[PDB]
Amino acid sequence: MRAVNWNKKEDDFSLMFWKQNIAQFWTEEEIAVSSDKNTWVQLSKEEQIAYKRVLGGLTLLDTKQGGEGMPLVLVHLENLQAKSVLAFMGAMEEVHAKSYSHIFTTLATEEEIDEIFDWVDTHPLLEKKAGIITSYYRRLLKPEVTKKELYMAMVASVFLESYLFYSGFFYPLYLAGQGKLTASGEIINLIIRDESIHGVFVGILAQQIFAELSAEDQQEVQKETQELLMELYEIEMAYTEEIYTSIGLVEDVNRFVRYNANKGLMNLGLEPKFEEEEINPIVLNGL
Amino acid sequence: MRAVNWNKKEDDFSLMFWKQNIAQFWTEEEIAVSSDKNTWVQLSKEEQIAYKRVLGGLTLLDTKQGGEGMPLVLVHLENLQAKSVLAFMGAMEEVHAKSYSHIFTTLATEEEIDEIFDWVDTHPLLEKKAGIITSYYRRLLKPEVTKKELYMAMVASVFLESYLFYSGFFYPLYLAGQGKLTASGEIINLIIRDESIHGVFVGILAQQIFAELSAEDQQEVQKETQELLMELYEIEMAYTEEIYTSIGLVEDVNRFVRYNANKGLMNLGLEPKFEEEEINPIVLNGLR
Ligand SMILES: [Fe+3]
Ligand SMILES: [Fe+3]
Ligand SMILES: [Fe+3]
Ligand SMILES: [Fe+3]
Repeated sequence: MRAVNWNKKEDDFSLMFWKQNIAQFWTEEEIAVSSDKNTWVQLSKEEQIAYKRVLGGLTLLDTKQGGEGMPLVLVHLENLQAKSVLAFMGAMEEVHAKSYSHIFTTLATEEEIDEIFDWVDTHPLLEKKAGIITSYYRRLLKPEVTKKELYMAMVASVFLESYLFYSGFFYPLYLAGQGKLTASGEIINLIIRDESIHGVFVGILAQQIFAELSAEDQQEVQKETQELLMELYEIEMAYTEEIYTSIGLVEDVNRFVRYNANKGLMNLGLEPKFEEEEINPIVLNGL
Repeated sequence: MRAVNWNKKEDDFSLMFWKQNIAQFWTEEEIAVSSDKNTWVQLSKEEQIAYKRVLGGLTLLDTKQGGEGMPLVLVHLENLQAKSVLAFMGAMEEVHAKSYSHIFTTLATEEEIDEIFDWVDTHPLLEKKAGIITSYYRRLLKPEVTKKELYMAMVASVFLESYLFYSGFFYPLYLAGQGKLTASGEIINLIIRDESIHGVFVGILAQQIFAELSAEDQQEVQKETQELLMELYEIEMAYTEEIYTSIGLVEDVNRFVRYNANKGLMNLGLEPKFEEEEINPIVLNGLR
């Protein structure tokens, strides 16, 4: 049985991603967010509700990525150096998830926080979208998986980390770009700096597996990938309407969702499927 | 579907373990090992071989703990705060495994290193030992597990974390306790500082599951636990004989194995099974 041997490379990229993930290590104690209360009170009830809801959704996605997506993909990888990188990424997803609780502690009472999480648990679109992604992960709960099964779990993972988080990240960035909740925005930027490299790395691994598939299996997962992209897109458009109609941002968020879907496709080595639009300039200022 | 909510505790210990694991964070670039060359060359050929073999075995165990043990135990936990801790622990196992490569780069040529890893891969006792532990983890590759299956995977994990590593950790500590390979010894001490808290934490989780089992299931896993302890003990005694006979340390290491088996049992809330024997005094100095 093999032990990981970093003195013989298993691929051309795991070491650089290992070093970059480590170099980016952080925890929430590093960013105090009490100073955000001054701008929090300037928001309306509807703005505060939208913010709390989106962060709740992000927390759910990170919970599933650290607790199901990274563990189950990594268990079935044969490359021990790449597996090492995924294990570190999974730990960072738990740091990300916990960092949302650090923000909530400053912005909400204990009762308001347990309302957020009750709303998350019972929410039908979050249940549907998380269920679609984790169905691919839960297919890996068996002793031997096919490469198609592993590939599709990697596709689901890239779509979560490069695409599905963005209908939520939009709002903290948009507010930070307007000088509101800027300490929380710094946390979100640290999360995004990690997520960006997560989706690239998993996308590299997915492209490697794809090239190992038979032609018949390639055709199958190519079609399933495009269907999944658009199945998730329909749900995201329903989610954005629900979260953002009250604050007049639906179409803006939808543009941002499309921009990030294209990035997720590119991370998989696939062509964009939505028209190229430039990033909202307020969001850009928040980045 | 539930998201982790750290503003409502799911238990009385996950937050403290989370904070401690994070406070202990380290990577292999923090400890330069070049200066160990001056004592490395003073070791005999037999001593150098034993060191390299033990570190190769340790690498294998961490490789399996980070890549199977932590992921498969955590995926089936219902407690999202405890799952978070296990995910961080699994990442640290990868740091541990990689740190052995950093030591090897100083102590061995490229060809000698690839020989270490070939000896690990084809080694029958390492294969048997790791296979026994990972069989409990691989049982969890299914959508629905029983609490007996999850409990026994946690037992296997504690036995890896608190017991099986010690036939290998003995020798780096023994040399460091004599002023030899002290930089590598510092790394091993950082690893042990993590491993100790890993085994304590998983042992707490195992005790919680155990209390939910029926009395019949409790007596079944108690029997499996005692048998597994001794199945691993027989293999460890063969392993210590193979590794340490050339350098006269077999009985010392066996005493250390028994001491750490007792620690593993106590991490699970169980009584010791080996007579109390104080730790080798030089090993204790390598831990100081
Ligand atoms: Fe994340
Ligand atoms: Fe991520
Ligand atoms: Fe370890
Ligand atoms: Fe450990």
